[PDB]
Amino acid sequence: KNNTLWTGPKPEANCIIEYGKQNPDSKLTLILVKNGGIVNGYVTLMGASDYVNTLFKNKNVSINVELYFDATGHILPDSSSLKTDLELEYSSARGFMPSTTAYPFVLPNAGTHNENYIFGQCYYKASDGALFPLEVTVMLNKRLPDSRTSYVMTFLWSLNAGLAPETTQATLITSPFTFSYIREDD
Amino acid sequence: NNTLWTGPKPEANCIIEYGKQNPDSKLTLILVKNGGIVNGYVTLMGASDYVNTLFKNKNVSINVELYFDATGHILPDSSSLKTDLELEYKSSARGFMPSTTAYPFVLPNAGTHNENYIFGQCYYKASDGALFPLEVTVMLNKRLPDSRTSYVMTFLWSLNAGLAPETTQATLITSPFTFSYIREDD
Amino acid sequence: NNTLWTGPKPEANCIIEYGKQNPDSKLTLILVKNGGIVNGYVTLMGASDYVNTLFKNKNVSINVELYFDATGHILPDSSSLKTDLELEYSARGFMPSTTAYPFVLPTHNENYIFGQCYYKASDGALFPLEVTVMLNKRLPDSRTSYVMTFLWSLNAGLAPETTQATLITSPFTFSYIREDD
Repeated sequence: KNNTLWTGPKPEANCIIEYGKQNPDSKLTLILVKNGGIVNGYVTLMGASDYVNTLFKNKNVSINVELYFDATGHILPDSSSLKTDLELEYSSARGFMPSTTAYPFVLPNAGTHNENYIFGQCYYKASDGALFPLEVTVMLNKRLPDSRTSYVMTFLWSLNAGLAPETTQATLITSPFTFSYIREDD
Repeated sequence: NNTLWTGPKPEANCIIEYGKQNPDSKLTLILVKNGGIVNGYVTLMGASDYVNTLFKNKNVSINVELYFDATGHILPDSSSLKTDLELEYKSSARGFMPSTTAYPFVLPNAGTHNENYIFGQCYYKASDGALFPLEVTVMLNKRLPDSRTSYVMTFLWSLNAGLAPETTQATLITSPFTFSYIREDD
Repeated sequence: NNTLWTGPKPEANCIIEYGKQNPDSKLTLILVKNGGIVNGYVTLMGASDYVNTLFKNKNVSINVELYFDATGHILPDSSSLKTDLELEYSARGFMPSTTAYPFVLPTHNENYIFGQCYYKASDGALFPLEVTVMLNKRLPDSRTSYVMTFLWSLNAGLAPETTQATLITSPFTFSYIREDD
């Protein structure tokens, strides 16, 4: 009913984690479901390169995904980590965007606006079965990368362990992280 | 229509400080009907020097109490929240209330009464950028405060840290907490 | 209609103690169809001395396995839940996607949701319970078309309880990609 905006359930490599790299090195599953005045979100990232799939050979690691949308809620693929636009399940996608009233854009470097953040946790299950917490930070709007952009949504997964989940290459998977935010008018 | 809320960016509407006379904080609360459950979203922002200095202590508790009449309208005299919720689609808000079958009222006896509680976690980001977990307790119904009340929803954010997050005044903001509960019939 | 569930306050309908003949617990499971996903809500309540004494130990693992047929109905012989879910109205559309979460023959960890809920002990102490949800992945038989398993784990320095007390897992919410209607 128009109510789902997503990457599909099992997307091909569509996302770039590694700075400078020219083609997707990861698979971002992102699902945004419109429900009343909020969006319910579901996001998981799967590695698809040796670089991404060896990140957890280190104890401290940060993975950033930046999504920038235009005025009609379509991805700007050049600047975004995600290189393919989201699609509706069943035209404008403005109504899935984060509210600029609840999560306003602010003056670039003036004060602090922690009103624009969602924090949470998901996990990485290592090849030996050990489960490591990943701290999740979602930033909504707040700040523009350029003057072409109308909406912002960034994800940061952060691991800080006494130990490195891995000593070898292993398929990176962030366990599903769910979240909700106040959506813009349709 | 299927959303009952305070709006996305409410003016000070909630009293934290005991004895205080007018709102000292901004409560954002959004309740969305989703089949037989409600999906909830809640965050609290400080709007007074008292609230905005609580995090100078390492152990803090913040209580918000909401009491609703038989048609799911706030009772402002007894509730922490002094302005009623409104529907996005401008009748009864009964269908948004926590089920008295799932979350019963019981005799005022000491006890854990676990069935009436939802536990979870949200966060406070301090001025220095440090992230503090806040333990969240949601109580549904369980204890009637008087003969005027038909539904109860209370929130507690607890901080118990080894170090206080702040040494100075800073805008208190609870990162968004989401939860779901079984709702009453419309 | 858009809700598939046990109901809000079910009678004993679930078996936790392996080999036991009848329900020893009350599983509340609520699955709401929301666009391309299901939003789930699950809590377990003990209803036997065995279940209600588990938390006298520091290490506790509670497992529930749900096996569904092709039209999304519980297989009670093999499932921990002995009564089928009901619509508030085929429930295939409520089932976990075999595209997102495929069955496989034996590393494959995309089939897991991890999280936390809690147990409040009689003395008021709050204990976190580590939650693992597994979707499909392992096919036990030919009668089964979808799998949904829950594991609640406590590993504590100390035991929530010295005596019998009603086991209640605080509500755990989760979301997964659903199969086509």
